[PDB]
Amino acid sequence: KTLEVWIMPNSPQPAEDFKALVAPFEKAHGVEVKVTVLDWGVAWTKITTAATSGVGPDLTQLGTTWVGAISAMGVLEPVDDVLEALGGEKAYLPAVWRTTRLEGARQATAVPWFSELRAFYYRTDALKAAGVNPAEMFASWQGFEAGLARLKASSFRDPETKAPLAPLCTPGKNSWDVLHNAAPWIWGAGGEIVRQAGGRWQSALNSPESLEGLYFFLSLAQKGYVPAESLEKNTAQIEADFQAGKCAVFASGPWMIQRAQVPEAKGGFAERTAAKNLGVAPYPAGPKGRYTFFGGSNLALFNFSKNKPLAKELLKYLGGPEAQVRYAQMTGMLPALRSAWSDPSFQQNPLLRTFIQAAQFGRTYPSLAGWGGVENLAVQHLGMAWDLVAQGRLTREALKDLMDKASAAINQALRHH
Amino acid sequence: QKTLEVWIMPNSPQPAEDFKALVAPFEKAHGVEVKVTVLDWGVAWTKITTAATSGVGPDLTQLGTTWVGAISAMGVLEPVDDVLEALGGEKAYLPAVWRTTRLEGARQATAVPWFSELRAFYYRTDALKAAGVNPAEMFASWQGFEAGLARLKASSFRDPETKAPLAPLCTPGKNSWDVLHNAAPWIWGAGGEIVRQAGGRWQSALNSPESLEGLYFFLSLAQKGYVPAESLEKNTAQIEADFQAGKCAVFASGPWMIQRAQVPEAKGGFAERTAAKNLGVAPYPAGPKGRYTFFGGSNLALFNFSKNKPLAKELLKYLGGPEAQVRYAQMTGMLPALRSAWSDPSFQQNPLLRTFIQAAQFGRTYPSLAGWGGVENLAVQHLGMAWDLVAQGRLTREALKDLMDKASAAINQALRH
Ligand SMILES: OC[C@@H]1O[C@H](O)[C@H](O)[C@H](O)[C@@H]1O[C@@H]1O[C@H](CO)[C@@H](O[C@@H]2O[C@H](CO)[C@@H](O)[C@H](O)[C@H]2O)[C@H](O)[C@H]1O
Ligand SMILES: OC[C@H]1O[C@@H](O[C@H]2[C@H](O)[C@@H](O)[C@H](O[C@H]3[C@H](O)[C@@H](O)[C@@H](O)O[C@@H]3CO)O[C@@H]2CO)[C@H](O)[C@@H](O)[C@@H]1O
Ligand SMILES: [Cl-]
Ligand SMILES: [Cl-]
Ligand SMILES: [Cl-]
Ligand code: NA
Ligand code: NA
Repeated sequence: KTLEVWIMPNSPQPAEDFKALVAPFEKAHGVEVKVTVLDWGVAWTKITTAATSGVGPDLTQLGTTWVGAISAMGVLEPVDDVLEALGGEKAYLPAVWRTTRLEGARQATAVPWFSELRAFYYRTDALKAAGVNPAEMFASWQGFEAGLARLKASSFRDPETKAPLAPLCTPGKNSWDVLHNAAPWIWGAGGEIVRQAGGRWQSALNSPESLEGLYFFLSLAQKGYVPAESLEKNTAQIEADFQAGKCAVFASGPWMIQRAQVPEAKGGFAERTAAKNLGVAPYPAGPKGRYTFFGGSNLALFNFSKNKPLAKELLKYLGGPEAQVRYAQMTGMLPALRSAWSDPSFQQNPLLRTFIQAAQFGRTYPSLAGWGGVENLAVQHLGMAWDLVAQGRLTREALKDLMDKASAAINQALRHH
Repeated sequence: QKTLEVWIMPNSPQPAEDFKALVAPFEKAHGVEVKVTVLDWGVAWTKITTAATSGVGPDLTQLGTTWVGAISAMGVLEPVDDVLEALGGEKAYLPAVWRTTRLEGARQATAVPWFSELRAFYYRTDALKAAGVNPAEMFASWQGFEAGLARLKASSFRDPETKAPLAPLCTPGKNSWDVLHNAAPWIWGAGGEIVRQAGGRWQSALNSPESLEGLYFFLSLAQKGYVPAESLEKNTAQIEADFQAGKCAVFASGPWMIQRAQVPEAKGGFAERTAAKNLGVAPYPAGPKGRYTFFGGSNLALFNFSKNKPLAKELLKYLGGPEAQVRYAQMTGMLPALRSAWSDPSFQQNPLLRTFIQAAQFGRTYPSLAGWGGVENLAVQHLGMAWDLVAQGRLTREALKDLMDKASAAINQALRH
């Protein structure tokens, strides 16, 4: 008797780590859990195709921002019973509890698996040589720009590369992170990705404060703090650039702390200079508030599964205290189950404590039926904003026109695919 | 106790597991554990160059054929003339494959051929039949190719699973090395080239009249609405996933997709999908100056800082030899690099693969130059910006020329470095 699970690359050896996580469940129940790893860039295509075709795994990993969109298609088995078995609404942060369902829905369609939120990694060696105080650089937008300017002027060279470091690396194309990396600047300026306007969600990417935030962020590339090359790269490539010692600063989740402690052979970067000179700081406060992206992933059961009782036992296992701590140790993500955040393993990790204590500023998108389509279009149009910088064509007016077109396309996507 | 570390790219549906099965017989004969690390193609250049500059990495790495010169020129690869001699020397290989064993003009081979691949068009047999397109006409010539795309665009055919129309052609517009490899046959078919020898040096020819004429024809297919806007922000993996999901009638790929079509989703294929039961292959059409396709593959290279060179060379002889050659080509859907391994029935009896074997007559490679990794990164970056001109409605002959002038200045720095 057999289960199929789809996962995304959450750990350095994703399939191997997942098989080690579930080995105790397989021995307790005498069942094989098969796992298939889907890269984040293809995960939306494969999960939507399973949903429309009626053919797929028993369980899939679902990014928190996609839970509503797949739930709206009527293909997910309700999992209120599993959530109750794990201690109900009180066993979770309210933010995590909202990701268990499409907004407004009666029944939970996803079990919280892990949480993640964004902050700035920085080269402790690079900022000290530039004379940049991290606490000041990451406190405000003025501090953040002032720090990048000192990093740009610095004569510091990576000991291994013997070359200067880009002050800031950020992916300009492909990745969902093109949206998640823009969102804190939009939010900090008092903007948002979407707003409710008389019963209906619509794009707010072209609101005055959304344009102010987005323009500040884009203007960092325009000022030469982000290298032109970075504007054509995706998250994986920017990550690799940081590990290789080529960027002083970059935004990521808590998984990089875990990657920093594991050799290249096992998918980490423990051998690199960047791993030995690693700091973390939260997103700076904008003029209207202080925000970072908060998300993570849940687990969802397809209602066409031929193994629903067994699949629910797997959900209860993976969502429960033991598996929560073990998978968070293997991945460097945060447990989704509130109680596991206290575990000593997490408490005593200095860089991880910075992530945990930055949760205070965590914000996520509303859980809407349109949302996978919104992320695809957002990533495409923000990709074109980064192009305006690459081309030396970034003005207030060209960004406004571009986000008007993004907003028209997003409004379509909130209505239908 | 004896250990080897090997870096590979994702050549097969379950890359690490397939490689471990490939090397099991070697591990049992020699009492050695081979550890494999899988590097996505998008980060492979950064990781391999960082291993080269730092002097820390694996014993063996997979190297794309087009990178063998570039890593060799960094002084970091072990000569492997002894291994190539043991596998039968120059006569055991196609001349095009033998040129990928070394930096142009080098006395010593620095890589062992592992597998070969070349590009052709997959097409939906059902979509072309419904549109009234004769594949022999569509894939004969540039005019026939555009005429076929026009019928596909007009067709009222809908995918049985998606219930939606198919884009006539999908092609990746960003990130992937394939952005270059996909443009090369149009450049070559117009009588252009990526580089040329002038003043006793290699330089960009991407801004020659014929190179611009082939690139312009290619980009004009998106301008004419035969390629969806969405595709122009996607990488290879996402375009492949779109084809498997039933969203594209035509796309350019290698022979590995034949293998993926025969394996369920759970094992990394698409056997469940309509496209898998409606799969045709046709060669690149002849351009005005003749018929060309991209011919590449991957070789295996030994870092000259390896602590295990005798044992690593025994693994190279194994992986390069007749048994392992057929086995890995069966598991990946590539072609063996060793000419003699082409006789196996897995290749000779495969009717879609016959189309690739026949396309090898028109196969063309890039010169094995110092600096080629830089050329590909810069080509992909600038060709990414050419696809952006289409997305922005700014594609003109003079805008393409100005952009390829910028590409050519950047490329010439990389070839001189
Ligand atoms: O994401 C990997 C892709 O997924 C498919 O299902 C297959 O696994 C396949 O490997 C595919 O990626 C493309 O694979 C080809 C062949 O390995 C790559 O082509 C090589 O590119 C190198 C770098 O430019 C060249 O040196 C070499 O000659 C080519 O064979 C291509 O880059 C992948 O995107
Ligand atoms: O928007 C979809 C989904 O995104 C989730 O974040 C993902 C990012 O999309 C992804 O790019 C990032 O990828 C890294 C991976 O987890 C690590 O193993 C790393 O080493 O490799 C990848 C980068 O190359 O992961 C995050 C976290 O899973 C959001 O969490 C989610 O809310 C949202 O729905
Ligand atoms: Cl929002
Ligand atoms: Cl694997
Ligand atoms: Cl060429
Ligand atoms: Na693995
Ligand atoms: Na699919």
